[PDB]
Amino acid sequence: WPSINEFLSELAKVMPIGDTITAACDLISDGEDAAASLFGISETENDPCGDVTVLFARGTCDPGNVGVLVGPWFFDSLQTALGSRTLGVKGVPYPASVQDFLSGSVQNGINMANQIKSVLQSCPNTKLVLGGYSQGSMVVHNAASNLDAATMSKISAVVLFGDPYYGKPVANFDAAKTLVVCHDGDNICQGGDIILLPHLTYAEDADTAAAFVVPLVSHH
Ligand SMILES: CCCCCCCCO[C@@H]1O[C@H](CO)[C@@H](O)[C@H](O)[C@H]1O
Ligand SMILES: CCCCCCCCO[C@@H]1O[C@H](CO)[C@@H](O)[C@H](O)[C@H]1O
Ligand SMILES: *[P@](=O)(CCCCCCCCCCC)OCCCC
Repeated sequence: WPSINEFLSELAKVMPIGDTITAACDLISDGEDAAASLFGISETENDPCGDVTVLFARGTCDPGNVGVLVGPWFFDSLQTALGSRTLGVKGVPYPASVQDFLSGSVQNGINMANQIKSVLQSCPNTKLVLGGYSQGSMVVHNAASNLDAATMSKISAVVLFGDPYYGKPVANFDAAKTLVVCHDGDNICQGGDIILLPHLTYAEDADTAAAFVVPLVSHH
């Protein structure tokens, strides 16, 4: 799929599929946003740092800055597992566009790396956790690739749901502190572009992901 995506990305610049792709993604986002408001799901998080802080990059066409499919469930399970310890959630403000997914979301990785540095500088005592879903997992991988190992050593944990780069470790970071959740039959995890039902069910792994994070957010 890398050369397929490289070619498809060039086609997104031929004034055709460009607008067609964007509108379809915008419609999907609005539909997801309508479902969020109906069930009281918060699709936007911009909390100040807590005892634990999660910086989460949502999936393609996910509404707000955390989406509806994965992020909210993970934050709820994490806060439950943390008990009285406060969780601050910050969504990664990026377009989450099909075009950026096809091109590798390089620019978004640069921005997220700077956001990580900014959070570490502002809240040096917080236990910082990175999270991503689908394109957001790509953004997290790119962010890690843009940071030095000394900065990445300040990250307590990384949780990637439906990682398009499944098989590749998070750069400049201890893999023991990473949890990659990739379902069997998820074509996105196979480096593909096909969205299938196993890619949409990561909310079911929210408790497992929270359980992984808790021992990593210390201590002591
Ligand atoms: C239960 C079976 C229906 C699952 C429908 C999932 C909706 C996502 O739809 C998918 O979007 C992809 C976007 O890259 C396209 O490439 C796929 O062709 C399309 O099936
Ligand atoms: C079409 C969109 C797919 C929605 C299905 C999401 C899967 C629901 O998964 C649910 O997640 C919860 C964790 O947050 C768990 O408490 C439930 O046991 C689990 O079944
Ligand atoms: P990722 O960035 C996740 C994309 C999820 C799309 C959601 C489809 C809408 C279904 C709503 C269910 C009610 O995927 C990478 C490929 C992007 C092209």
